[PDB]
Amino acid sequence: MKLNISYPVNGSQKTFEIDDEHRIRVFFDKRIGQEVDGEAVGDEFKGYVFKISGGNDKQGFPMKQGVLLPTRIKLLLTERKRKSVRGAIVGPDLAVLALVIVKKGEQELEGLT
RNA sequence: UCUAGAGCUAAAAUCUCGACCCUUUGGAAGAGAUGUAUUUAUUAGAUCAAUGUCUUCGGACUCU
Repeated sequence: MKLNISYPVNGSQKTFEIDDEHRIRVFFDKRIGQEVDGEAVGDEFKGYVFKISGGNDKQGFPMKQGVLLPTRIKLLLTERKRKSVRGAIVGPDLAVLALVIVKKGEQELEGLT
């Protein structure tokens, strides 16, 4: 999946296509708000600290903050209707995984920092 | 007309009382007294004048 990475200290943001399953496996069953080191994910991510922020799945249904259940469910959403809601928890059926940098480590990213 | 995360833009015045002073347009010291809505309970929401009448011509009487 893709990592929509933003760096708000400079304000810039950039997506990275990640196809290797060893890289994505660190993010599995992790939740929005949790602190994630991508140094296991990648050697260029050495010392980085990431927080999961949001994203979508392969059908557009977003992860909503702290609902539960990493499958998809249907909720009474805001004069209130019902739509389908993909859960808060990262699974392999995510098309993307948007996150945010918390602590910076050693190496640099040209289009990001 | 689906969505994600990021950085921005106390004082008041009026009411009554008036010590008084002053004769004219009269004028005043100080003595006090007063929230709006809402809610329940409590509170308020016999007489006088004569023209009647009597009289002793001074006045008395409210029976009509």
